[PDB]
Amino acid sequence: PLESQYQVGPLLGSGGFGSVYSGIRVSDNLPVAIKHVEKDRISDWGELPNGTRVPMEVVLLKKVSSGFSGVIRLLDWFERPDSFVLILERPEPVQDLFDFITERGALQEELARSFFWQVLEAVRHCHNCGVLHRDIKDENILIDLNRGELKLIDFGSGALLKDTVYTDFDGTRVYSPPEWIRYHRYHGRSAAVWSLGILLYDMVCGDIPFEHDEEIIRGQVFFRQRVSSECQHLIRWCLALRPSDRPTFEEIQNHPWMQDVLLPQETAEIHLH
Ligand SMILES: c1ccc(Nc2c[nH]c3ncccc23)cc1
Repeated sequence: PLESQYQVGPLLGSGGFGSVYSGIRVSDNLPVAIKHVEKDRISDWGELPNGTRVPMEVVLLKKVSSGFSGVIRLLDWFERPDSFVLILERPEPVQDLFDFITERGALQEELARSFFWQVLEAVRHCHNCGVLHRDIKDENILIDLNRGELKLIDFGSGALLKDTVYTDFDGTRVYSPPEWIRYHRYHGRSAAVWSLGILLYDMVCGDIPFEHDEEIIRGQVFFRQRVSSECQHLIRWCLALRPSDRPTFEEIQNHPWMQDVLLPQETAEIHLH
């Protein structure tokens, strides 16, 4: 019965993603996020199997919701005359990885390893579901502070996964691969692995490695913090200039630096509590 299934709390944030509100599902008191996007402001449109015109974001979110919990799940959506309203899961207490790094600086490698591992599992889930995120960065990762579990958010720059070339990109430039910069061409998986190398450097160094196009294209990685040789190796592998020189997800997860990861709860007990 209408939107009246939800009680609206404080605004959490607004930007290119729309305006996102804290809220509660009235029926079972479940914490939710309520995201409003103006129709006039949506660029990418898709279609539901049912045969309904929706934002591509809804299509992607629908394809990745299910048992696995590495992605923030879409629970419901509504169409208003001038906007779409999306009902998403809300961990509590929560902090996004960007704010976590801002507050705590470079992460100890054991913590970075646990977080990176969970991000890998989430991205693998997306790809298994036929979805490319295209905007993997610390701002799009939430930490369930109590369970030590990470969750991917914001599929508004996403696309269906395909094996052919992409020639369009609307994600974050400083996380985008040299092939995008030089040629306006990339393939989904190798571009994702590039963004994961930027994210891993970000975790262990406290900031992203590249600010300018020239630095991305040069691809030379300098460490500003003490970082193990194994971790540096993995980062530099993910950041190979030639897309085909980058590791697959299997290769990343089998890397020496990724061995003996902590469980989420263990991570929380050691690093978050
Ligand atoms: C696009 C889609 C969703 C979000 N935020 C959130 C979903 N769930 C949340 N829970 C806490 C804080 C923020 C969010 C941001 C951009």
